[PDB]
Amino acid sequence: TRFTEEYQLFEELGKGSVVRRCVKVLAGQEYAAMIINTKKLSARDHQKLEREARICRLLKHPNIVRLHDSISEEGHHYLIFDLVTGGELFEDIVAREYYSEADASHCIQQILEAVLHCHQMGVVHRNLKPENLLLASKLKGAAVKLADFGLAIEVEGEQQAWFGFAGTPGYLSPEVLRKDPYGKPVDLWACGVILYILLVGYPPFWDEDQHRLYQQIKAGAYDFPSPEWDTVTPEAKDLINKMLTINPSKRITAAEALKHPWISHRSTVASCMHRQETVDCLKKFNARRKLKG
Amino acid sequence: VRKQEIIKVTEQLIEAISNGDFESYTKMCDPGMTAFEPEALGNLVEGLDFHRFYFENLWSKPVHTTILNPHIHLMGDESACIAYIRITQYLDAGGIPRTAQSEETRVWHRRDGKWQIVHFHRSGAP
Amino acid sequence: VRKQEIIKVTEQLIEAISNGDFESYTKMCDPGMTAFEPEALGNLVEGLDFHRFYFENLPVHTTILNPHIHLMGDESACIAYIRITQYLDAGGIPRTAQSEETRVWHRRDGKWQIVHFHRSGAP
Amino acid sequence: VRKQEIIKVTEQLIEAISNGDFESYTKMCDPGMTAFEPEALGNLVEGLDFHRFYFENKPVHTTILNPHIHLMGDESACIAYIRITQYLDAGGIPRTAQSEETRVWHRRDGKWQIVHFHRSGA
Amino acid sequence: VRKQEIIKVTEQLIEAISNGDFESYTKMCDPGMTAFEPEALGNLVEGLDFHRFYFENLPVHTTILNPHIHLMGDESACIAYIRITQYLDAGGIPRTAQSEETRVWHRRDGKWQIVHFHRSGAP
Amino acid sequence: VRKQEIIKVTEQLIEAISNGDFESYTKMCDPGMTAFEPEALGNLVEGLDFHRFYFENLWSRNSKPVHTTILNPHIHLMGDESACIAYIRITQYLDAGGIPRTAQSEETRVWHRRDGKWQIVHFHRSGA
Amino acid sequence: VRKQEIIKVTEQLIEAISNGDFESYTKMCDPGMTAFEPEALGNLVEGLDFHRFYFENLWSRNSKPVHTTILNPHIHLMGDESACIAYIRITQYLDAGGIPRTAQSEETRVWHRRDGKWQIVHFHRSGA
Amino acid sequence: VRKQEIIKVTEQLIEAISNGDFESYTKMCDPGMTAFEPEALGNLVEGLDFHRFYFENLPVHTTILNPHIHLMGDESACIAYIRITQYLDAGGIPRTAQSEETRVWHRRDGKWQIVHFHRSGAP
Amino acid sequence: VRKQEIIKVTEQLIEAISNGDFESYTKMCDPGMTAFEPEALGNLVEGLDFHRFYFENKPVHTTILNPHIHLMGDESACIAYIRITQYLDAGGIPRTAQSEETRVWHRRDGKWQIVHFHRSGA
Amino acid sequence: VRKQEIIKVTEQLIEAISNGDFESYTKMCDPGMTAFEPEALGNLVEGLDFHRFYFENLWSSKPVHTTILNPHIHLMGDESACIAYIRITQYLDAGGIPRTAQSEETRVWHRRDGKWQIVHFHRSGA
Amino acid sequence: VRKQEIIKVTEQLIEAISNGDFESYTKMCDPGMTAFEPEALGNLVEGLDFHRFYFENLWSKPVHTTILNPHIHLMGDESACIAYIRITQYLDAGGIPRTAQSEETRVWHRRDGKWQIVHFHRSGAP
Amino acid sequence: VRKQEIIKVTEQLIEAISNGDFESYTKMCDPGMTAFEPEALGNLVEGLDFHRFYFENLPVHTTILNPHIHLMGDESACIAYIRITQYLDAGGIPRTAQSEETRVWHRRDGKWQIVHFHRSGAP
Amino acid sequence: VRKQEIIKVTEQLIEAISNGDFESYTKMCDPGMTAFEPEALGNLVEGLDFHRFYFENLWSSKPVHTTILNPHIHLMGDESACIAYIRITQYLDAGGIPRTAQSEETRVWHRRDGKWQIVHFHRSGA
Repeated sequence: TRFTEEYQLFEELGKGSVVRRCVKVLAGQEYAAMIINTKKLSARDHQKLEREARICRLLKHPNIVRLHDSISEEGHHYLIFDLVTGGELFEDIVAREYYSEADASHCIQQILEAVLHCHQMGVVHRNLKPENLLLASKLKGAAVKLADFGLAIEVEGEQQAWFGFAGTPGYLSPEVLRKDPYGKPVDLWACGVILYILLVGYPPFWDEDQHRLYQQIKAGAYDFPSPEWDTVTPEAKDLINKMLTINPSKRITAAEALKHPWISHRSTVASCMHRQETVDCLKKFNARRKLKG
Repeated sequence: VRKQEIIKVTEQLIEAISNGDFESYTKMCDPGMTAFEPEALGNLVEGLDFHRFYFENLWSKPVHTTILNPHIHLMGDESACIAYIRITQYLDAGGIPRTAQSEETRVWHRRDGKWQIVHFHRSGAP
Repeated sequence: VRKQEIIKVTEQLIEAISNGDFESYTKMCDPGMTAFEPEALGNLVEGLDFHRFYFENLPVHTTILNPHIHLMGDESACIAYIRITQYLDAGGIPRTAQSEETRVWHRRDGKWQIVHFHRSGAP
Repeated sequence: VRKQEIIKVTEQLIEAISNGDFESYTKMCDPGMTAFEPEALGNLVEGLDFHRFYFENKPVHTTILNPHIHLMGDESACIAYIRITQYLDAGGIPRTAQSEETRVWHRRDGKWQIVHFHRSGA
Repeated sequence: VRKQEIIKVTEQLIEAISNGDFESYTKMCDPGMTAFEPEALGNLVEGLDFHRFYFENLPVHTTILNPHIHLMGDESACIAYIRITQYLDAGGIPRTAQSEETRVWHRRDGKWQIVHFHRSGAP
Repeated sequence: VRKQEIIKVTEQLIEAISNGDFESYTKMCDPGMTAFEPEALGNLVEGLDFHRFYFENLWSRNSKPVHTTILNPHIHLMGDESACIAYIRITQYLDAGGIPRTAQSEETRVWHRRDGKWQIVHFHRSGA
Repeated sequence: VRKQEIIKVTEQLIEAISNGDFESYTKMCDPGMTAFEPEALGNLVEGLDFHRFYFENLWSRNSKPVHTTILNPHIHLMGDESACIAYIRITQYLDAGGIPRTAQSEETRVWHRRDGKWQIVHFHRSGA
Repeated sequence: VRKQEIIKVTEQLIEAISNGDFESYTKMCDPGMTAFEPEALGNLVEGLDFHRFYFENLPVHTTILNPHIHLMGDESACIAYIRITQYLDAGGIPRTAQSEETRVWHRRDGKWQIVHFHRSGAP
Repeated sequence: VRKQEIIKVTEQLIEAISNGDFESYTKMCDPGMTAFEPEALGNLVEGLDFHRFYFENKPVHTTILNPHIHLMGDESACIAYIRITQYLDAGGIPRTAQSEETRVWHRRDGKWQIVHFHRSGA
Repeated sequence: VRKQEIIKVTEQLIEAISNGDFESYTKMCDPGMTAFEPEALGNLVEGLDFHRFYFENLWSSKPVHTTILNPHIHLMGDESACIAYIRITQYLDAGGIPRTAQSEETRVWHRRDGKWQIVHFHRSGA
Repeated sequence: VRKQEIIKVTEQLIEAISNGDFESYTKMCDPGMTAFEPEALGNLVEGLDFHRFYFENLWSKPVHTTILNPHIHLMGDESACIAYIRITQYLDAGGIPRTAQSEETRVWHRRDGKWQIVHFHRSGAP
Repeated sequence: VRKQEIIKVTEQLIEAISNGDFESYTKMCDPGMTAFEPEALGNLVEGLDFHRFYFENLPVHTTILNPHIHLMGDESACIAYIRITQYLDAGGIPRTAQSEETRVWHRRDGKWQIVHFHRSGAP
Repeated sequence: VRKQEIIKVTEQLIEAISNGDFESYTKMCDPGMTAFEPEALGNLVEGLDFHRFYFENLWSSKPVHTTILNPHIHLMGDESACIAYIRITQYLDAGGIPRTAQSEETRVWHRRDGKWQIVHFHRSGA
């Protein structure tokens, strides 16, 4: 009703509902509008609407898209968070001509920054993955921004519970595959599977039989296959072992992962050798997951 | 050539059920889909809300699915029907290898260039 | 309006089965008609040769509950329903049986015909 | 006082069933009467076309136990009771069956009629 | 007019059962409510004293099929439906159970209350 | 003496049942008599019409031999006008075919004297 | 009044059984009390030692919730010092697992007042 | 010495049963004879009143296996044996049934009489 | 009077069985004692070697019903009775079992002894 | 062409069994024919004496309809072949009451002196 | 050659049982013969008086007997033992063809130049 | 005197089975020994290869009832008996089992050996 | 000699199945192998994908002893053969408790390019 008058609509950004760029007429500014058709899934959907909209009203981080309002029209609903044109991150990185341990530490830092914020806000993302990681602009020094969805949740303090089975098979923690209560930690485990791809450009776990992929993910079976991992600082490999910890209670918190700087200090102290092969594999994986996923 | 497409979308459907991928399952199903199945206790259930329960709770034990003697009836360029026998080799609580048969009928309808199930009928053991 | 056409040819079908009229039943069925039914013992039978045995060899009241119809163009439809059957055994007592039925109709040369059907429950 | 009227139309109903009088039964039932019963195999049957078959088809004895009547205003009531039936099975041995019956009466055009009834057991 | 009005208090009943809130269930039931149910073992049990044991001692999904509402004036209604419940047994195996439910609602002082309940035939 | 009286009227009751004599059985039973028995399917029947069915159809037709045995009778006297007998009733009979069969039924008979005559106000049977 | 008295002592009996209180149950039962119940396997047990086993082992251990319902009580008064109650006993309980179960038992209690106090001289149970 | 003397009255007992002669059976049994048998349904029945029903209402072949005799002085004996009976059922089909029998004999006034009988577990 | 002696040696017998005292049981049984029992699977077992196995192998309650004693002279008797046993089955639910027992006592060397016993049921 | 030849002799076999013609059944079977069938109770039967009891008694006759489903033929040289299929029989028991029965059958054919003969056959669930 | 004699007398025995010829049966059996058989209910019976009942009462319906896999142990020139599987095709009350298996052991002893059964053991269905 | 020899070698056999001594069992059996037993599922097994599985892979009290012996010369015998077995299941309860056994012994080079044996009942 | 050759490849087959060696099992089987077995629930299975589930899961291992009874071989030319036999398996279930199972098996061998391969096999009661 109200989004009809104040706003003007322009090109689509993405689809799933449809994302589209708009600009507010009254105080001229761009945003990005989720157009959620009035056909969602009766109830299970409407519940996730208000959850996503609430969470995003709460999440205001410099590294996370912030919402503005959520308007309900007749045959549609609109959610207006912050706009971007940056391309995907795993897409920008391949375009880079110099990729080093120090660019990867610059990423996981901003990442852990969005994560920590919300973990302090009693909310867990549960779906952490390349898709969900984007670049503010293509402009230099553009920021990584976490994409708030939608299998998301509000925990009580540090209390662990069973929030049900959600997320992507590769990005799923064992505590969730074991069908045990969980919490903020299931987010840290994702980052760890993310960092590992953020170095060598292939994932730590995978199998075509998904029953098997899950077994690895429940068994913590990953290793640092030579040569590609030989040129990698043992600090890098250290963080990776701290996130990729099977027991969530022993798992490095997000607060802890920022202080230990194989990122901040290896930004200061780590390997910059441009690894062109990793970058290539990376790009390939990306295309595959786009078509396969 | 026209039947190979139905084979493709059907195998994708059975893969989504086997891997417990409910989102891909919802994409290949019409929102107003009807189903006769042994889990419905002789009742006709409408929508996907009834199958979600099986996707969440029931679905990492090794399971193998076999498709025997498919038959495809083409009814234009937008509607097709496929009927087949589905065998499932699995492991029970005791780890013993087991096998189950199931007769299945899938009614596909092409909407917006995308085949979707409008109705399906399963019989035999669940 | 079109749903009542499928319902009409379906009622004509059920009555053609109840009277034992294999002629009209053959006219309403495609020659390559496939069938799942308890009489086939989990197998898929093709043609009308399997159903002839019943018209030839075989006080009944049939009831249809909650018919749903899926139209897929102007030449394809699919109807699903519950079929209750009240009959008498040789013992003479009234018995009731339930069977869930699915019929797949296809218009060919301006006439609906069954291409495939799937029944569960009462054998 | 108005309980023996529900009992009266209920006794005329049961007697109409025992005599196989479809003519009176139709008068006592609304045309759009719904029914749950074992003969329906868990399905909800509407109308009287389903109950007709059971009128075309020796000594039996019926006993009604613990009748409870709920009065809802002056044009609607509901009676629930246990029905025991003693009969003979072909070989002639005496048998007995239990049923849990619920009748829902409504007064339209100055006449009580069953709008829906629910049965459990035999 | 009041069919949705009946569905409202029916849904509130379902919510009172799901949350285990026995007080709300007491507000929506007549003090002399009678109930036939499989847990009664064929006996006619009166009052909420029998259901109490379940509100003080109790992952599922419920589906309502073929709801029929009978409006009997401005103070009486009766709803009947089929309830299918999907649950996980002690084996952790998916199981499903069917019930046929009949609720008899009476209006007193501007509120709907259950005066009789009849379920069959699964607990 | 009173024990013998209660056994006498009890054996007269069982004798009226074995012969299908509904008149004598009616005279020995209170009009408001209640009953628990397997034929009642776990219900408490009141009166005599429920047993009348079995007197008219089953027990009136009996021309085959039937022999009843009362094992271990126990009598509780509760004043001058009340008594209670419990016993094991074993019935030797011939089935549909000519094969001898035996049935056991635990029986409790509650006797109350009104108008100078003992009458059953309640009985309870188990087994078939 | 007397009907209420018999229902009172009956509910006190069932209350003593539900709590496993063998002392109160002993006080409400005659020493020469006889019994028919499924636990006796068609036999007539006499005394209280047969029920003592269930008081000591089964009913003393119960910490789980148990709710008893007395359906359709019928009372026969037989003089000032005797009465007889019959009812349907429905028990809601929790089994070995945490699953609610229901049991039905037809019960006949024969009450006799001695020393100004009602006591059971005989009872009869059916069903399990 | 008396083992054959016990076998004699045992054989006379078998003959009294085979001929249906209830008088001879009465002469060979104590008036207060007790009996456990499957027809007693686990109850201890006293006297010949129970066996009477069988002597007034009754192609077979009987075999006695492993007879054991216990002589207990000059006035008491006890014989135990396995009895196998071959008969023709209502189907006209050959059937066989096993029983384990124990007879307790007492001497009074120069004659052996059954004071207790125990059979298991086929009629 | 001489019935409570049969009852006495019978109670010492049952108590010897419940305590698992093979030593006393052997004294109470003749060496050539014969037995019919369900554990024998319809066969006649002689001696005590067969009963030994059942002494090597918690709270149970035994009730003896309708004991009948036949006295045969002054050196032989026979007691028959019904034995009810309440126990607990692994899961701990109370159970009850019925048995029909017949003991045959004989006095040799001034001591009652079982020469043969017959059991039905459990 | 050869596959069809096997189909020919097989159809003649089924017709010979249905007609109760033991004469024609003998010609199409080797004198030392091997047999596994439920009528042999898990035993291996040699010869034609065993099936003669069924040719003489039962088949010598209410309406019966046979249906062959999913036939597969393996050709093993010029002189050897093997066919496997599902046999479904519709019949009537006592006062029909139409009934149906399934069996899984394997026939092993061998051409001896210019004539196909069964050397061994296997049946299940009949 | 020595085993063929045992085959002969054994086939004569089974022929006597099949034809219900009890006199020929008594000639081929020792008077003190012992037998374990399902009709004896796990008991050991001695003599021929126990089998006479089956010869008279039970034994004109067509019945066919098949002897599968005989094994003969020769123990001198006067004692032999044969063990075999016996199949029986018969007709029940409904006229339906039926079949029954039975494992049989026969212990032959040559007395006065004539083989006689001293003991036999049958198992399976009677 | 000779019967006790068969009984002796038979008791040595049963004890050789109870202890799991396949060596002495092999010495007491002919290499071409044939066997009928419930473990063979109605088939006839030859040699000792079938019985090795039990000595290798497999509180017991054995009792022998009514042994009968048939002597057929000075080099051949056959013993038949009832074998009762009192044991304990994994549940711990004492169980009893019956099996009728037939052993065929043949003296070869001055030593009795089993040529064939037939057991029925307990598997 | 040729009969013995069939026995050789058959024993190697049984040993390959027992050891859970799917590699050797693949060589001795035709890629389009036909199969009737109780694990297929009355259906005809083609290929080796179906038995792979049993090679991967179950057989990859407590003491098990196999016994072949009454083998019969039909030679049908130089390049074709068929063997039928009774397989008895002794094993242990959970906490044995030694168990035994019977099955009736038919193998159809065909020499292709100087190597015997199974083209079809049939199993009963397993």
